[PDB]
Amino acid sequence: STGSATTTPIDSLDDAYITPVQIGTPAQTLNLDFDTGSSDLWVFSSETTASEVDGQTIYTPSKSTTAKLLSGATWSISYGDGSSSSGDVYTDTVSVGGLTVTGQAVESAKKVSSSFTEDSTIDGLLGLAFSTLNTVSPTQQKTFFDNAKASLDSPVFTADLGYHAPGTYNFGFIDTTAYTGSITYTAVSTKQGFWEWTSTGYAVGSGTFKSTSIDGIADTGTTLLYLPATVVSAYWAQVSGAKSSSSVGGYVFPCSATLPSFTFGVGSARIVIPGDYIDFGPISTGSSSCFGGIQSSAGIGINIFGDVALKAAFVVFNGATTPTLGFASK
Repeated sequence: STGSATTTPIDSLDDAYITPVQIGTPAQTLNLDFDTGSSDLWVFSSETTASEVDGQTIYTPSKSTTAKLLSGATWSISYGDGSSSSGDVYTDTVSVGGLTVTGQAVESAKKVSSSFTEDSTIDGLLGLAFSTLNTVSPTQQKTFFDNAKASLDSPVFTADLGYHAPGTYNFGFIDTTAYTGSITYTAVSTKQGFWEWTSTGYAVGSGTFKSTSIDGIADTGTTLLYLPATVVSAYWAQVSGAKSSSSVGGYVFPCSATLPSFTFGVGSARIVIPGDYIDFGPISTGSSSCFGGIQSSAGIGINIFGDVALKAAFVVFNGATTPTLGFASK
């Protein structure tokens, strides 16, 4: 089997991407944030505290003939950005782009933090990291991909995120028309439960490539590119007037700037992030200070190849017995 679903930016900045997901019988379609940095499929629901719902579409398990309470199971998750959610668990039928999993754990939120409430466009998350990170207790549950894997034509999914435009998540096949050149594969460590890999270096604009190992995670659920302070300083030093602002919470730059590109290495291959992908616009409405899309990972504890990086590539998440990651230009 295979599946193919379009993923759409939630706003004009590509802050996140939503993908429609069919849950239950008859189908209830919710727009979920596919997150390769976590491993829970959770949704706004009829059980979510009413004051914490503001415009989201909810899953109502009592209206699904295939929903079953997973008795005694609870979940609770905290994300790197400080947001969180928790609740109980149902199993139900879940389909993405024509690919169906029966008995998928659907984690129903009883509580969500303010960031989730305030984002009316995201109805929940669909985790695509390794199932070892799943938070369901006392019986850990499998991700949608893990459940689907054996049925897939090939044990892979691909992320093809757009810049200010829709893109695609495919399951079970590699669309050879969706990228240019060849795909370069690189080793993955699953030791922390992430799609963790080592970039071979970077360049800023038309500058020389610096060969240096940068360990980090491929994370579709993180907006920006978070890299070591040395690398980030080298980038922003090429933008007149750019500075790190503790009050704003990272590097800012004059909105009048033309940003240089940023290149990262994948083995001997190179992925180029155009300068425009690094512009996250005014820090507040009307401001001439703009927020940068490359930020320091210092104090996160891990480097994160978030959407800024991933949307410059066609990315293969290869879930074979020994997982690997592939990157191609597009």
